[PDB]
Amino acid sequence: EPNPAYPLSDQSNEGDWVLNTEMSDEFELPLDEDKWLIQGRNNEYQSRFIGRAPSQFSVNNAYTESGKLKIVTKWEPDYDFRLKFNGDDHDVVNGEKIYFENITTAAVISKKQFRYGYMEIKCKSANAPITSSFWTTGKNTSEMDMFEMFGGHKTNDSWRKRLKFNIISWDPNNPNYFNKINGPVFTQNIQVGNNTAGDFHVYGFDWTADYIKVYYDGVLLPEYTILKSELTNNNTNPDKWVTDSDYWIWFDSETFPWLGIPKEEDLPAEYQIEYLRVWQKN
Ligand SMILES: O=S(=O)(O)O[C@@H]1[C@H](O[C@H]2O[C@@H]3CO[C@@H]([C@H]3O)[C@H]2O)[C@@H](O)[C@H](O[C@@H]2[C@@H]3OC[C@H]2O[C@H](O[C@@H]2[C@@H](O)[C@H](O[C@@H]4[C@@H]5OC[C@H]4O[C@H](O[C@@H]4[C@@H](O)[C@H](O)O[C@H](CO)[C@@H]4O)[C@@H]5O)O[C@H](CO)[C@@H]2OS(=O)(=O)O)[C@@H]3O)O[C@@H]1CO
Repeated sequence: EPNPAYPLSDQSNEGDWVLNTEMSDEFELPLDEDKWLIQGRNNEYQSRFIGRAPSQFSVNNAYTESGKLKIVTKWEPDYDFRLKFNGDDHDVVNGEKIYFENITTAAVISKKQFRYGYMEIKCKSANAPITSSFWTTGKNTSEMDMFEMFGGHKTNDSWRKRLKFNIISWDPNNPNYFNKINGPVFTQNIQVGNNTAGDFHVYGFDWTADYIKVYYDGVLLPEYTILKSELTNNNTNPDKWVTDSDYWIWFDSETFPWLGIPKEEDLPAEYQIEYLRVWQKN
């Protein structure tokens, strides 16, 4: 059996790793809401993000069970869907009003932040046309989407094995700012050999000032390594490196309406997180 004190990919502890306890959770107890924000709890919304239409985050769809954090996607047409903070009952996406209806998901966000570390999540994505995501934000700095999975994609088997990885700039001073370029600074489709919804797997993201590396079930996936020297072209384009920020960690599920929408028969579905281990260098 592997030693849980160290990253599955670094069992000899070459990294001299120490668990960051305020960012980590084995989810063996009821969810600690002094450690984790259930999005919407007491009307608190990280990033003022109530959900991606048609879905909305529900405080009842996040809880621990059987040793796992559960992010639950439900068909709940009678849910009391709220307005966005801007007053709208819809998102506007590619010219279309997409109304909030039918589906509730959840988002769980760390109440603490950290900068740099080995992030290891053991999880099974929701088996429906819904995302299961593991990501970060910092306040008007940037966002790393370690993965967006879509475990129950009905028509694209590649998506069933995909971790969509993104880096997004939230800094209006940055030429790669999301509301300037309307897209990520960097994106790649991490493809693993097994359906993300089929079983639990261990995903590792080693985040440093100079690189980000991806690990699957303890093994480096070198095809997906991100180097600061490459993204910035040897520091000639430094604004392309935006991940030197303190981050909150998010787990959530969302409808991506243009990718797919679940049927009632697909639901409920669960994005199950057996644990999150975040280590930092001693
Ligand atoms: O339009 S204005 O220029 O006027 O600006 C308005 C507003 O001004 C107005 O407010 C009043 C209404 O009219 C008057 C006012 O009476 C105007 O002055 C500004 O105040 C407002 O300012 C915001 C706040 O400070 C900057 C603004 O945005 C900040 O929040 C950011 C969040 O919007 C952003 O949220 C995203 C969101 O949840 C996390 C973010 O990503 C998520 O999507 C991800 C996706 O990117 C990824 O690929 O996949 C993920 C998983 O699937 C997920 O889908 C959601 O889209 O997060 C940012 C992080 O830095 C900021 O959040 S925060 O950390 O700073 O809290 C502040 O709310 O801006 C208005 C115009 O927007």
